[PDB]
Amino acid sequence: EIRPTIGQQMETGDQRFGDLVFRQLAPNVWQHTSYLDMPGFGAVASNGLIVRDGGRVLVVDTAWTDDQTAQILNWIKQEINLPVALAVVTHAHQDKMGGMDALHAAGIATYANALSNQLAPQEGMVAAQHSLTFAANGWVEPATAPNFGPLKVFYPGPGHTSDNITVGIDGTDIAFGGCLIKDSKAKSLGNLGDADTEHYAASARAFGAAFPKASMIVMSHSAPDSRAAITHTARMADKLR
Ligand SMILES: CC1(C)S[C@H]([C@H](NC(=O)[C@H](N)c2ccccc2)C(=O)O)N[C@H]1C(=O)O
Ligand SMILES: [Zn+2]
Ligand SMILES: [Zn+2]
Repeated sequence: EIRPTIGQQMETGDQRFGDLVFRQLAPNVWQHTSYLDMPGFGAVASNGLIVRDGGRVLVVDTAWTDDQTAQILNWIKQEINLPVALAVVTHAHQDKMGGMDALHAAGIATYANALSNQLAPQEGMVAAQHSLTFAANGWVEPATAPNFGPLKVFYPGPGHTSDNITVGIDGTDIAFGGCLIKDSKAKSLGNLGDADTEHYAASARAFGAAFPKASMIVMSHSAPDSRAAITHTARMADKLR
């Protein structure tokens, strides 16, 4: 059993598949978890989502690596056996975009914030093949997110990074904060090296206001939590100003 140094542990309702862990969150939503083995430190878990939308599947975030991301695709093939229409990746760091080449090799259409695509080559990442753009209030421009089904993409403002985006799952009470949101018991906001410490608090609160009726908040490095993940993250971020 993988026991990560950073990230949630395995509990009841988790399926180990190869090097990854999968957890069903709703009838049509699963969390994927992959692990970066840091020598002398141990495993760092990172989470994304898999959403079934009728006869097709949608993915939020890659795993840390191409091979792990190919394992996500293998899990989808075994457990769902429907084609992946597209993936949305939530900023230009390894935990979220490290596996782009596996998605591209599989022929899956990839989407990211235009700014993530512009930053990708500066972050040792491969850009997504399509760029999302956003309104002044953070909502994605719908012409840039064709046929996204239940994925409702929201740019909350700079926080964990300047490019971080978030995703609500319409038809459910789930919203995904990626690395912007930390859980209600977290002591740290994680890596602030690329963060906007001035705007972080407002960006965390904007995510909450964008999906005001989401009761299950999914994030990169903890198990799904209540809305207290949002409010606690914002309270920690208030201390940065
Ligand atoms: C879990 C992290 C502290 S590391 C991860 C990310 N870092 C990477 O993906 C790096 N490539 C990395 C380098 C060394 C060890 C682990 C990750 C970041 O900088 O936001 N997201 C951070 C976070 O979400 O706070
Ligand atoms: Zn990051
Ligand atoms: Zn992260």
